[PDB]
Amino acid sequence: RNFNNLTKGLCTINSWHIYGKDNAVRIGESSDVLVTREPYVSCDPDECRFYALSQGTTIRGKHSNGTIHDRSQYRALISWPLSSPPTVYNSRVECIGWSSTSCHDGKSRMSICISGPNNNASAVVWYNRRPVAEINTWARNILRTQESECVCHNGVCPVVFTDGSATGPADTRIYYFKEGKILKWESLTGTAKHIEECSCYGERTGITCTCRDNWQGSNRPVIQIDPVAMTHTSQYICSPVLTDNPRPNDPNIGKCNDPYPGNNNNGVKGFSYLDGANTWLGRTISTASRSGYEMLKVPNALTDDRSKPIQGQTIVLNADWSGYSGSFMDYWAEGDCYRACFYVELIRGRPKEDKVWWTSNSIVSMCSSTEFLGQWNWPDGAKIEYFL
Amino acid sequence: RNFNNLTKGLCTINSWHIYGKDNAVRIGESSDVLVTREPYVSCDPDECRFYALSQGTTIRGKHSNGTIHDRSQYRALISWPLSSPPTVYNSRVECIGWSSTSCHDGKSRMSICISGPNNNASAVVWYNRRPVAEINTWARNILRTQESECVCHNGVCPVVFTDGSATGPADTRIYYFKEGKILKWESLTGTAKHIEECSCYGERTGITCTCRDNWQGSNRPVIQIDPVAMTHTSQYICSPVLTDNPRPNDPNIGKCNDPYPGNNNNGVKGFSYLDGANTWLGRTISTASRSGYEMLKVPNALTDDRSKPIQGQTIVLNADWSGYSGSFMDYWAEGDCYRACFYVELIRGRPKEDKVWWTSNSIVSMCSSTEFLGQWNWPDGAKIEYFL
Amino acid sequence: RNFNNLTKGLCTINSWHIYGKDNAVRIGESSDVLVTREPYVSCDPDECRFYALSQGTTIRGKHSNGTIHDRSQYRALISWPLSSPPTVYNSRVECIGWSSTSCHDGKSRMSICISGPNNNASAVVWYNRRPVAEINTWARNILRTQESECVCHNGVCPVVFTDGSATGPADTRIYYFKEGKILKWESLTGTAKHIEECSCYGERTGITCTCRDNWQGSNRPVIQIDPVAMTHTSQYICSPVLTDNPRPNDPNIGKCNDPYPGNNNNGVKGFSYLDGANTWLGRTISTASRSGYEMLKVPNALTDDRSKPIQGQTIVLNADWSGYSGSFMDYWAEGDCYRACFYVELIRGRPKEDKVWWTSNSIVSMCSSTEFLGQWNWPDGAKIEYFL
Amino acid sequence: RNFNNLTKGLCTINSWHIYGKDNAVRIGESSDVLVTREPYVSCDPDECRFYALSQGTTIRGKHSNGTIHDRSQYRALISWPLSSPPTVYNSRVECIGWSSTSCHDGKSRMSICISGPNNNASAVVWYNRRPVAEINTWARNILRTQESECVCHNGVCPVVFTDGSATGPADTRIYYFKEGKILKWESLTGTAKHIEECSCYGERTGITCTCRDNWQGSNRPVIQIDPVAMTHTSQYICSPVLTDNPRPNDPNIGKCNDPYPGNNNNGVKGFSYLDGANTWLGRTISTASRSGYEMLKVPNALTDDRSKPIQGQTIVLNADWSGYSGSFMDYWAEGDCYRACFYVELIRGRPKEDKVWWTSNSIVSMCSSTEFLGQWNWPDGAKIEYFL
Ligand SMILES: *[C@@H]1O[C@H](CO)[C@@H](O[C@@H]2O[C@H](CO)[C@@H](O[C@@H]3O[C@H](CO[C@H]4O[C@H](CO[C@H]5O[C@H](CO)[C@@H](O)[C@H](O)[C@@H]5O)[C@@H](O)[C@H](O[C@H]5O[C@H](CO)[C@@H](O)[C@H](O)[C@@H]5O)[C@@H]4O)[C@@H](O)[C@H](O[C@H]4O[C@H](CO)[C@@H](O)[C@H](O)[C@@H]4O[C@H]4O[C@H](CO)[C@@H](O)[C@H](O)[C@@H]4O[C@H]4O[C@H](CO)[C@@H](O)[C@H](O)[C@@H]4O)[C@@H]3O)[C@H](O)[C@H]2NC(C)=O)[C@H](O)[C@H]1NC(C)=O
Ligand SMILES: *[C@@H]1O[C@H](CO)[C@@H](O[C@@H]2O[C@H](CO)[C@@H](O[C@@H]3O[C@H](CO[C@H]4O[C@H](CO[C@H]5O[C@H](CO)[C@@H](O)[C@H](O)[C@@H]5O)[C@@H](O)[C@H](O[C@H]5O[C@H](CO)[C@@H](O)[C@H](O)[C@@H]5O)[C@@H]4O)[C@@H](O)[C@H](O[C@H]4O[C@H](CO)[C@@H](O)[C@H](O)[C@@H]4O[C@H]4O[C@H](CO)[C@@H](O)[C@H](O)[C@@H]4O[C@H]4O[C@H](CO)[C@@H](O)[C@H](O)[C@@H]4O)[C@@H]3O)[C@H](O)[C@H]2NC(C)=O)[C@H](O)[C@H]1NC(C)=O
Ligand SMILES: *[C@@H]1O[C@H](CO)[C@@H](O[C@@H]2O[C@H](CO)[C@@H](O[C@@H]3O[C@H](CO[C@H]4O[C@H](CO[C@H]5O[C@H](CO)[C@@H](O)[C@H](O)[C@@H]5O)[C@@H](O)[C@H](O[C@H]5O[C@H](CO)[C@@H](O)[C@H](O)[C@@H]5O)[C@@H]4O)[C@@H](O)[C@H](O[C@H]4O[C@H](CO)[C@@H](O)[C@H](O)[C@@H]4O[C@H]4O[C@H](CO)[C@@H](O)[C@H](O)[C@@H]4O[C@H]4O[C@H](CO)[C@@H](O)[C@H](O)[C@@H]4O)[C@@H]3O)[C@H](O)[C@H]2NC(C)=O)[C@H](O)[C@H]1NC(C)=O
Ligand SMILES: *[C@@H]1O[C@H](CO)[C@@H](O[C@@H]2O[C@H](CO)[C@@H](O[C@@H]3O[C@H](CO[C@H]4O[C@H](CO[C@H]5O[C@H](CO)[C@@H](O)[C@H](O)[C@@H]5O)[C@@H](O)[C@H](O[C@H]5O[C@H](CO)[C@@H](O)[C@H](O)[C@@H]5O)[C@@H]4O)[C@@H](O)[C@H](O[C@H]4O[C@H](CO)[C@@H](O)[C@H](O)[C@@H]4O[C@H]4O[C@H](CO)[C@@H](O)[C@H](O)[C@@H]4O[C@H]4O[C@H](CO)[C@@H](O)[C@H](O)[C@@H]4O)[C@@H]3O)[C@H](O)[C@H]2NC(C)=O)[C@H](O)[C@H]1NC(C)=O
Ligand SMILES: CC(=O)N[C@H]1[C@H]([C@H](O)[C@H](O)CO)OC(C(=O)O)=C[C@@H]1NC(=N)N
Ligand SMILES: CC(=O)N[C@H]1[C@H]([C@H](O)[C@H](O)CO)OC(C(=O)O)=C[C@@H]1NC(=N)N
Ligand SMILES: CC(=O)N[C@H]1[C@H]([C@H](O)[C@H](O)CO)OC(C(=O)O)=C[C@@H]1NC(=N)N
Ligand SMILES: [Ca+2]
Ligand SMILES: [Ca+2]
Ligand SMILES: [Ca+2]
Ligand SMILES: [Ca+2]
Repeated sequence: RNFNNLTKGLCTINSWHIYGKDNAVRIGESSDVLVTREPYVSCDPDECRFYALSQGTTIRGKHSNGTIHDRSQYRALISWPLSSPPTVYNSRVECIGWSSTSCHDGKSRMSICISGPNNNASAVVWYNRRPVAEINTWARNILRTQESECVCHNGVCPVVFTDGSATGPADTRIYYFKEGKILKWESLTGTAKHIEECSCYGERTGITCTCRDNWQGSNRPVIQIDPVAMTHTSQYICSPVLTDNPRPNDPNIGKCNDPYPGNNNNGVKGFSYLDGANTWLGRTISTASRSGYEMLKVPNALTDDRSKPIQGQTIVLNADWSGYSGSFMDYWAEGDCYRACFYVELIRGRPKEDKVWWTSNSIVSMCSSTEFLGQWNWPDGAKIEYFL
Repeated sequence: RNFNNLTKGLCTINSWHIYGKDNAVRIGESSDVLVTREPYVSCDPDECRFYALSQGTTIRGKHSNGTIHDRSQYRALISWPLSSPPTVYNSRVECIGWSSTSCHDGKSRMSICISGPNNNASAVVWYNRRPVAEINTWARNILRTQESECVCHNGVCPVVFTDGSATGPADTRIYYFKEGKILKWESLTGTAKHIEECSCYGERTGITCTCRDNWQGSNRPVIQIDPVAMTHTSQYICSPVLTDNPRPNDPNIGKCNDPYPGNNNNGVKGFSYLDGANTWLGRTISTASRSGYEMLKVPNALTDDRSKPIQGQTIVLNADWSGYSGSFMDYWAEGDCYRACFYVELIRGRPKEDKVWWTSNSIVSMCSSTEFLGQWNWPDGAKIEYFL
Repeated sequence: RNFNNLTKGLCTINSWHIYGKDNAVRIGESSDVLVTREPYVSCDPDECRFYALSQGTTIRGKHSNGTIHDRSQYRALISWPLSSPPTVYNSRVECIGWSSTSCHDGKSRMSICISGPNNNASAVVWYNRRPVAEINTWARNILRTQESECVCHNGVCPVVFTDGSATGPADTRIYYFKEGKILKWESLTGTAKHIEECSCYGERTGITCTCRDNWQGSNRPVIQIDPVAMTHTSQYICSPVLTDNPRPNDPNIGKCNDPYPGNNNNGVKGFSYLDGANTWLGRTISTASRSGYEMLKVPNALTDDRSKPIQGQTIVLNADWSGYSGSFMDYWAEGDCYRACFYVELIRGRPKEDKVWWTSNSIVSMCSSTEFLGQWNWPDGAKIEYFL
Repeated sequence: RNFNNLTKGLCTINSWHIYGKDNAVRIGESSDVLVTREPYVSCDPDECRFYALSQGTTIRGKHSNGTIHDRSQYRALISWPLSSPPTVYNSRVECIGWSSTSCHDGKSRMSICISGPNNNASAVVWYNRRPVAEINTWARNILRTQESECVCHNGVCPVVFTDGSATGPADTRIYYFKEGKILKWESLTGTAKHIEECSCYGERTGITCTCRDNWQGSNRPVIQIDPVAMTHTSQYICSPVLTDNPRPNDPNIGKCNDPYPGNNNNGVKGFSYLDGANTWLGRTISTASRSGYEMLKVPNALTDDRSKPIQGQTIVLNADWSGYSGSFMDYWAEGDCYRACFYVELIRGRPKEDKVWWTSNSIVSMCSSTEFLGQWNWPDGAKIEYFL
């Protein structure tokens, strides 16, 4: 086996087609399905799998009570076969913790989980299913990472971490791993003012990450990483099509180098594909809450502070709950280009649906098509009343 | 690995022997068995598996309520080991959608699922477990396909699609795929007047598909495909042994080039093996409803408008519910001929059994023997009262 | 891979050690464990597995009601990992039917299942997981076979079948298969007067089968098969240590060539290892019912009509229910001799425990040791009251 | 494949990081999780797995009643994927019995299970999943072994057994196996006065086992084994940091060659890593009961009868139940040193929590880091009240 190199451009995105959906909450009403949140998708050279943070209980289990909670000793990164639900019997534990990332370099998979109390957390880096390196908290305030897949080039896999405040300046680092070993780390540079939960993808130009500014911004910060030189820059998506949640209404002029103001101390993990005229942005439909999901074709969104949509696709109706979203691609697929993909976390339960005492999710996932395909909408599909 | 070529004739069919049966509804009374419908069987070079459209819920789950419904966002093509039931824990999702086909070409498997609203549906073509091609609706009226396996020759796998009315002229296309890529498509030609849910098999002569005329005909339309030239013809089974359901009583003269009249706007997926004196037709025993199933040896049924049975075998008693039926063969088995096989869907629940609120099925499957074997009958075997 | 040859003698049997136990009924009180009966054990070159006839329902499922029944359309031969219980999720279906045998020839496994009504049953012979040959009933009276593993030599695998009365002369045939194909069959010859449910093992001398005379005999008939010449002989175990159930008390003179009288029209599947001074016989402890199980060292039991035990080992206490027992060996193990093994079916439920409406079993299995090991006893271990 | 050789030293231990945790009791509240106790961890060259003694019932099953019991016919050594819980559907049975050890030699795994009544127990030694050797009780008083992994060097795998009193002098033997065959055994020599449940690890110096003196000592006995010469010595950990439970308070002078007095006829399985200045000891926090767990860096603990801690890490808070603990390492990991690892059994149910009628456990596991990582605590996490 050889390390994968990022040698192709993105395929032209003219629409999105259904890729996967697990209907986990529907099935878990009467099956041993693990409570999860913060899911993602990641491919190996021979298989693509769903990933998420388990809560160490099933949905019907009495221990599902209180699972709105973010960080406990009972969480772990698990993976399971594409479009199956995360069950007790089919889920593989990658590592123990409450914040994660994972990616395959072409030879083996690296998985990283962070665990610990708020003031003493640590990352353990696994490679080929063995622990290889460990990183202690540097700011003693909830060391945390991407919650979706990392990306590798010629064996080098960059990962973005943040340690420090969720509501002010924090200490973000970009780590460069190879075979789970730390090659290098560097402090965040550039104009992004707050960085959390980066969603990344790679192509011949380099690695692009779209992140969450949890402090002042409702535009999304972007980190662009050169995995060969092991350097990066940062800024914001310039477009006035704002893609954080909650967020103000779309103005006519965005901000390239500072947070767009209006909503403080909140946000959601999200993603984009920034590729000139082939640029597509994801966002919740609601500006107030994690509901609905849409894709919008916004040419040169990264660099054009006046850019507006020229095409779109609804993924989840505004009437339905969404949640986290992130990017992944099958780097090992056939063809001359990388097909852009994404997932949307469909959160059910608390805080929005409080007649149940749990919080979980299901997953829907799409990839791009060069066709102009008809659109459907993709709800979680569970009826909360059945759980009462 | 090499692409499979269709180089053999059919084995002589003198009776049918039991091949597989999953007892899914019996077991699902107290196990996490997925609600399904539209099942089939398909072989890989090293394994044969059951396939069906899941409804994204188990039978005992409260979400089984309403599963008479044909098209929802919670359906997916799943496969699972031969004669096991389709469980949450053993089912592999092939793709997402509510109409499907799947076949192995000798090297890898192609699976096709259609999803979307009635007026904006699309097919996604998967090959070696990756999405490769997409096809948008051309008539904006429930794009739909075979609901049983396709067949390949030297890497070319033809698939029959229909888009348009279920009760009048529609737009049927034959697509020719290789490694999931579209080589060619063509509009239906010949004398078949309405085409749905083709059941196909291959042999040295070419590929033969027996379909459902949902409009005016109670005889079955036939499409014969040359996978090398990538051309086809169509007509009806000439025999007065009528094999659609519901249907009129058998006359003494059938129709080769037009629907045999009596029942409009209905039908069921079915199959036949058309092989001169070795011809066998499948049909429900009832002329009114999906109950019972029998095989009838009808020499030259395809071409002889006077042909009647000379031998038969009851598969499912008239007193027991049947449903869809279709053809498959193990193209990778040893020997000098291809052994004809088929499955029968045994539908339980709605609309016929309305004391439960779900609709599901189990599977029975047979293959041919050159012996003259004794016959049994093969009911689903579940007692509906247990589910109340 | 090469066909296995029987080139070794039996290891010296000085005691029996625990080999496997699945505790299926205990676990099935609260897990999705399939109802079974007629279990056995059989080895592949790389794995040994448990086998049994499923009833197509779990124990806790309502369809377990009535499973005392021997022959239904919902039965199948299943296999599952050694000492695990037969669950819905881990059981592999080998073929469909209500009487079976199975064995590996060194290259692939042959499995045979019989299904059908009493007067029209048929065997389907599977090889490398594909149907290869079929055999129709020859006496139209419950065609039936071993219910434990067959044995192969240089690709030839003999199997004993019976068709006809359970209470008078019947038509027994020995079939010789290779790669699932029928090489030859022959009618029973020799002095055995009634043959059912043969338990077989192989060694350099040939294949030895210990069977059940259901008609007049309480001594066990023996068939000795030469798999090279494809011929056989038959007689009874000469020893007055009688090993059928029910049975008279042990006399001082047994019968070599005729049934030992006292109990008619009943019996149980059992086994022995006939090896001169290394001979061990299995039997229920009770003479009246299927309770208890013991092994007895009876030198030259096959040929000496005065032979009595000189050593023994209790396997299951008389106070505990037993059932069928049969032989198997790991022909692919290391060393200079074949280690004798056996299983005992531990039947729970009806007819002996009629407060439940089901009949199932668990399995215990032992292999021989050249040590003189201490003995324990091995009950099923389930408490019937828990199922009420 | 080649036999593994112990060619490296221990990595420098500066802290411990989370390795695995199965949350078995939490999940088993509503899933088919087997009741277990006496768990451990052991690695193959390509996978690391959890091990334990099943009780042949799930936790929610009615047969969980009475599982405080140590030795029954329904126990077996099972293994299952790292950090998954031991379920009916994912657990592999290694052998049948109520005391065990298991280890991989680089080519295949040896597993040993002891079963039988107190006065007639026997060990069966399995190699590459086949029974190879058997050992009868030599003192007729609960033949018993390590309850955690053994260690191999160049194919030789030493195992410590004890037969005889739990409250006075007993007969301890060290057996040396290769491919499951007995090379040699020897009686215990040295100054250890009572030996049970040895926890072992290997490195270039040889194999080191830390055991339980159940008779008079609250310091732990140590056996040091040379697997090449196949010889051993024994003594106690000299340190006044006492690590058995229950135990007296830590004095200022320990005992090298005799039991440290204060608590008789009790103990718990435990472990240590004895490596000069890199020495770390594990122990329960409570001196009275199996609650809490901590690691303490005690330089030269083995040889220095005045040695005290200079660093530590809490693993489980005193308020939470612990239990057995033992050592394992991934001998097949990359790098120049062996990374020390351990597990802690977290016992729930009886005798400490008697509102339920069962006894089970979950597992937490850690490995060493050369970093000085922040510490968390790792409770079982289940709420007993949910089981009422
Ligand atoms: C079968 O399936 C197919 C395939 O899916 C379906 O076809 C799809 O239909 C959907 C729904 O209509 C389309 O999505 C929308 O796309 C438009 C963009 O396209 C329009 O505008 C383009 C740009 O025009 C501008 O520039 C051109 C330069 O050439 C200039 O000519 C023009 O005058 C103007 O200056 C046009 O080019 C384009 O025309 C083309 O396409 C037409 C078909 O769409 C075709 O008919 C034409 O011939 C031509 O080919 C077209 O006019 C997006 O603007 C739109 O997204 C907005 O609206 C949705 C609600 O629907 C909202 O959720 C979005 O967020 C967004 O609107 C918000 O943001 C805006 C930007 O800031 C803001 O301006 C809005 O006020 C609004 O903001 C508010 O809401 C948000 C969200 O809550 C909030 O954050 C803000 O604060 C604020 O409150 C849709 O994405 C697909 O593109 C289309 N696909 C295809 C291939 O056709 C088909 O319908 C299905 N069939 C059936 C029967 O069902
Ligand atoms: C153990 O197992 C074995 C193996 O399974 C069992 O043996 C099987 O038994 C079954 C049941 O009887 C047989 O199935 C039937 O086969 C007949 C066809 O065979 C008969 O007719 C043949 C043709 O005769 C014609 O041509 C010849 C030319 O040579 C000429 O000589 C003759 O005079 C006539 O012109 C005969 O050749 C054949 O004889 C041979 O076989 C005999 C044994 O079967 C043997 O004894 C002979 O010696 C000789 O070897 C034999 O006479 C099918 O016709 C029949 O199917 C019809 O009937 C069933 C109901 O049973 C029905 O469901 C079918 O749909 C069908 O009838 C409908 O359609 C017809 C065609 O349109 C129509 O005419 C009917 O009126 C009827 O239509 C009505 O119902 C349908 C359905 O609801 C509806 O759609 C219509 O609208 C309308 O309302 C059976 O398939 C097996 O062939 C046979 N197998 C073997 C190997 O023997 C055995 O019984 C078991 N043992 C025990 C103890 O149980
Ligand atoms: C720790 O574990 C170890 C290992 O398991 C335990 O040791 C085992 O203990 C068991 C139980 O005692 C033994 O099983 C019994 O074996 C005897 C056979 O051995 C005895 O007889 C031998 C033959 O003697 C004859 O020939 C010799 C020729 O040399 C001659 O010298 C002698 O005088 C006589 O002519 C002796 O050689 C043998 O001695 C040797 O072994 C002794 C230890 O056993 C040792 O002390 C000596 O020094 C010497 O080394 C010994 O005396 C079997 O006969 C017996 O089986 C019968 O009894 C059981 C009930 O216990 C019954 O279930 C059996 O079916 C059978 O009896 C029925 O059938 C008979 C034959 O037809 C019939 O005659 C009986 O009347 C009876 O029939 C009735 O019941 C049946 C069944 O329901 C029914 O069908 C009939 O119709 C009728 O109603 C046991 O198998 C093991 O051999 C022994 N193993 C070892 C290695 O020692 C140890 O106990 C454990 N420790 C503790 C503390 O628990
Ligand atoms: C984020 O995470 C990090 C990483 O985990 C956290 O940092 C960790 O903090 C914990 C908790 O404090 C530490 O564990 C303790 O370690 C001490 C040992 O270190 C102390 O002592 C060292 C030795 O000093 C002696 O020798 C030196 C020679 O140089 C001499 O200079 C000195 O004067 C003295 O003679 C010191 O070297 C060491 O200093 C170093 O480290 C300091 C930080 O720890 C640092 O500040 C310094 O600058 C320097 O670098 C330090 O002073 C252990 O002693 C202790 O374990 C005892 O106490 C715990 C309870 O906390 C108890 O459970 C243990 O069993 C044990 O005490 C029992 O046994 C003793 C021995 O017999 C006995 O003497 C006691 O009385 C007691 O016995 C009683 O209880 C037991 C148990 O029930 C019973 O059996 C008996 O019978 C009896 O009843 C802890 O293990 C970590 O080492 C530390 N890790 C690191 C890397 O710093 C950090 O806190 C987290 N941050 C936040 C904000 O939460
Ligand atoms: C796409 C779709 O809904 N196909 C239908 C099919 C269809 O309604 C008729 O053929 C008419 O066109 O028949 C029905 C049927 O059971 O008769 C099952 C199919 N259900 C599913 N494939 N899911
Ligand atoms: C085909 C069949 O039904 N075989 C029977 C068998 C049989 O009744 C007797 O041997 C008499 O012929 O005995 C019974 C029995 O438990 O005694 C089990 C078998 N049950 C099953 N194999 N399913
Ligand atoms: C064979 C056996 O029963 N071993 C016991 C062990 C034993 O009782 C003591 O060490 C005294 O000898 O301690 C107990 C214990 O939890 O203290 C667990 C073990 N339970 C099991 N291994 N199953
Ligand atoms: Ca924000
Ligand atoms: Ca019709
Ligand atoms: Ca008898
Ligand atoms: Ca002690």
